Amino acid sequence: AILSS
Repeated sequence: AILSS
C-alpha cells in the first residue's frame, strides 16, 4: 500500500 500526507 501507499500513504501520503
